[PDB]
Amino acid sequence: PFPEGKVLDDMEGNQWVLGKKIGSFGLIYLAFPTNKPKDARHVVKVEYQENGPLFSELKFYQRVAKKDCIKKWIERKQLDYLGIPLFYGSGLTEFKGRSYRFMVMERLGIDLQKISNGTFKKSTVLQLGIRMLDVLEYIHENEYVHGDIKAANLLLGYKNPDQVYLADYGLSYRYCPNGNHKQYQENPRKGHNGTIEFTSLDAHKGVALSRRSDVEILGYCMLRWLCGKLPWEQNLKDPVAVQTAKTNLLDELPQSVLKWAPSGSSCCEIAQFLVCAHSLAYDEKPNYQALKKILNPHGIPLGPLDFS
Ligand SMILES: Nc1ncc(-c2ccc(S(N)(=O)=O)cc2)cc1-c1cc(F)c(O)c(F)c1
Repeated sequence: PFPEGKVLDDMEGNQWVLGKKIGSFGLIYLAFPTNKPKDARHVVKVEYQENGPLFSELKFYQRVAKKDCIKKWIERKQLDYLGIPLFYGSGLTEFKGRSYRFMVMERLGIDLQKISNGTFKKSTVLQLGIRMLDVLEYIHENEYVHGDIKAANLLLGYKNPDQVYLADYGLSYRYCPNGNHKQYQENPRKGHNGTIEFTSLDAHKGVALSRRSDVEILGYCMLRWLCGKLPWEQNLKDPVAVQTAKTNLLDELPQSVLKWAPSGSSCCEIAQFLVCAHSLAYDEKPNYQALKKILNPHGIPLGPLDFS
């Protein structure tokens, strides 16, 4: 890999020093700015090899993760925070005989899969959804969809673990380049992509991801976080079976969702959400404010995330 203490030059002038390799479509290191540098509050993602998939993810961060754009959006929407990892820059570095691409990103805490089976308090499941909706509205406005929401790609902040961040934009897609929404085409060859437990129906058919697909995956997530299981989990080996089960579930809403819930818990809000989500056309803009009203109907403001 790359040795500790290596100095990297971003394309905005800045210099960064590598830290410990904290695991790994690219390698992840802790990062320190040389200027006004204690504990690492930055992270570096470095390309695995020549001509890799970093480009996709790199493009997204450069295009939409800039702090300027975010701070402006937060003011316009009156939001407390927006769960996108801050992007500090990217550049080129030479290891051995060739150049490599690296990203510099805000440091984050632990992911949700590690925290909790995977069952959280209902209050928490709903808040996670509401937070994810804000992130989705913003990225969707910027012509991009995530495509892989799951517990593993939601991370708490390092400095503030009260706040949560959607991570891992590798499988992200530009659905609306330059205001031109993609056409609908089913492709069996480019089919069943993403995490099978939560991938959208459009993904099962090889249709290019559009905004609704993100909303659908979130609904699946929230159901799994609340119930601890999904109907299709028994037969993940057959992706087609999974598509069938997802179709069935949505075809028979809301009882299908309601029946799934374990005694003593309710999936009422989640069932409505999937109802609202499954109503959408391929090119339709989700009603983010209605979806958020669904997950927090009373209108009491959100409290701190609870992982007790
Ligand atoms: N921004 C981040 N901050 C912290 C970690 C991290 C924390 C703890 C641990 S660990 N094993 O618990 O020590 C490992 C990694 C990872 C990312 C991150 C890496 C990527 F490659 C992404 O694409 C991405 F969106 C996010």
